[PDB]
Amino acid sequence: VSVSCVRTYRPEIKKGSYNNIVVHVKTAVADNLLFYLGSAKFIDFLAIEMRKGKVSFLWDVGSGVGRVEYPDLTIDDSYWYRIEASRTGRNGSISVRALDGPKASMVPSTYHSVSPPGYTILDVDANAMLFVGGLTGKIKKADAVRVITFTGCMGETYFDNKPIFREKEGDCKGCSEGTIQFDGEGYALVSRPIRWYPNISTVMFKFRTFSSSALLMYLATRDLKDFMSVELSDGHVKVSYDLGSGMTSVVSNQNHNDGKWKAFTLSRIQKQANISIVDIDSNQEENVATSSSGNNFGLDLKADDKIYFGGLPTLRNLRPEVNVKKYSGCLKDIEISRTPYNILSSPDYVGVTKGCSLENVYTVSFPKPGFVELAAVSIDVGTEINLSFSTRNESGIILLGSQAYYAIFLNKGRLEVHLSSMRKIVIKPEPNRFHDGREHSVHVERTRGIFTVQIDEDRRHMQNLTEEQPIEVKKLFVGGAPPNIPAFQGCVWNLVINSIPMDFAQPIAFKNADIGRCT
Ligand SMILES: *[C@@H]1O[C@H](CO)[C@@H](O)[C@H](O)[C@H]1NC(C)=O
Ligand SMILES: *[C@@H]1O[C@H](CO)[C@@H](O)[C@H](O)[C@H]1NC(C)=O
Ligand SMILES: *[C@@H]1O[C@H](CO)[C@@H](O)[C@H](O)[C@H]1NC(C)=O
Ligand SMILES: *[C@@H]1O[C@H](CO)[C@@H](O)[C@H](O)[C@H]1NC(C)=O
Ligand SMILES: [Ca+2]
Ligand SMILES: [Ca+2]
Ligand SMILES: [Ca+2]
Repeated sequence: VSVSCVRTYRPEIKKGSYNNIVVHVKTAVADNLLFYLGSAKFIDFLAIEMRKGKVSFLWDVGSGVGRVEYPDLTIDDSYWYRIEASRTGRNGSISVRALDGPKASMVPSTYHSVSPPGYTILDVDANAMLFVGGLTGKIKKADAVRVITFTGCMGETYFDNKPIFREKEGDCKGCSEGTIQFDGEGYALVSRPIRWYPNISTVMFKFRTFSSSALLMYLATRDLKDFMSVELSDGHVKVSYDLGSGMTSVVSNQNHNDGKWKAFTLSRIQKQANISIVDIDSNQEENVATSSSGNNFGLDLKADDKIYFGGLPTLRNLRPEVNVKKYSGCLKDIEISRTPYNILSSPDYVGVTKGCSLENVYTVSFPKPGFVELAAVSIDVGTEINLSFSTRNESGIILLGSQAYYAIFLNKGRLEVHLSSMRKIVIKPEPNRFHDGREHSVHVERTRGIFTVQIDEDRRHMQNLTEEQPIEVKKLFVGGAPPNIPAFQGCVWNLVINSIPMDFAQPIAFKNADIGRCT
């Protein structure tokens, strides 16, 4: 990038019969001198310029001027363009490619023209001069060139298939995948795209989750007559919509909450709709189609109606057939009505984190004081408990069941373990703390008349428990639980009780649980 100032260079011509010049330009001015090559001894010259917004390549190899203009485009709208011209004897070509903008999707063509018959070599003396974006008074421009200034910014210049200041006159100077993760406590909105066309819908976004019941997307009119939703149902992707004449809904044959990225695509044309789910790695694709009932053809979403993702806020009204359960999982490449959206650019979303981190369903982590409720499990004679944790908060409950109860918890550095129906063990760390942010594995085994605990293979403590009746509880928790000791903060994983691995795929409840990884 270079604004304002003229940049002169001394070219190196390899083939006198061939020329190739590449320039990147960006301006709002209709007339400019983009490239120029000439010398003091010869009239010969090369030049790339614009007239009324059109790029023209002109030259004179000693027998008269040759000019070829690119008609397909006009480049004075401030987008970046790649202008490439070349010469073969008296034959010149011009080609323009827009790097961005509404023209960037065009297919760059190539027009040719020729200079008068005769000479064919680009003559130049020793002190040749190649100017970029303007002209220096050290050389007299060819009459054919009418404007010698340049208002804008120039890009990488290539001359004779090689990159390119001998003299710098003037004061020179330079010039949305949106991957997100929801953890069951957020939502996000997107205003309706102006490109929204009522009788044709187009929805795309990639998702990756372990959730079986969630809301992925929902939109509706103020009256609820017309709406559309995309949710997870038992792991399957389910689509529902009503255009005002009657609702319909399809559920995929396969479930897609395997932790892998999936590509979702909906295409509705009036009452008909094609849903497509693709496992991005294996490239396998599923296809399910459905049709709304009646005569209405449009999803008449209005100017002020919002489109939500991952969850919803509290709404006065809400379509009765949709599962609004907050979504836990990642999202990205959201596109609606041909319009891309980046939730992170949104100003009113809640409980969303940039990126994606989903490792397994046996790991959980708490950012803020939170908890995860698991199905009750009682400790009987012969029972074991194995888990791993890593917090930096001396005081925090790690495990807990519900008179009777059991618990593994850090206490001002100490790691208590309680059993009752009340005996308990308390290990004081030595040579290293527990809430030291690094891995730590606990082991607890209640046998006859005794119970044991052992952290990261050290002194397996012991304690009496002359009872045989199994200590049963009503609820089981990881991280903490609803009600006086501080909250737990770090992550717990690979929880095993009575030989059964305890996953967090779908907890009975939770609050501020970043299930799936150790943040
Ligand atoms: C100039 O070159 C192009 C391609 O190399 C060719 O299509 C065109 O006919 C040439 N001009 C003429 C007529 O010599
Ligand atoms: C659905 O897909 C079929 C091809 O599988 C196509 O012919 C039809 O036009 C599509 N209709 C839509 C986009 O609803
Ligand atoms: C969209 O569908 C409606 C029926 O719901 C129809 O009356 C209307 O003409 C369609 N829009 C157009 C003009 O394509
Ligand atoms: C727990 O640790 C976090 C940092 O991991 C800290 O911000 C917070 O204040 C701590 N909470 C308590 C109860 O000390
Ligand atoms: Ca010549
Ligand atoms: Ca309607
Ligand atoms: Ca309608």
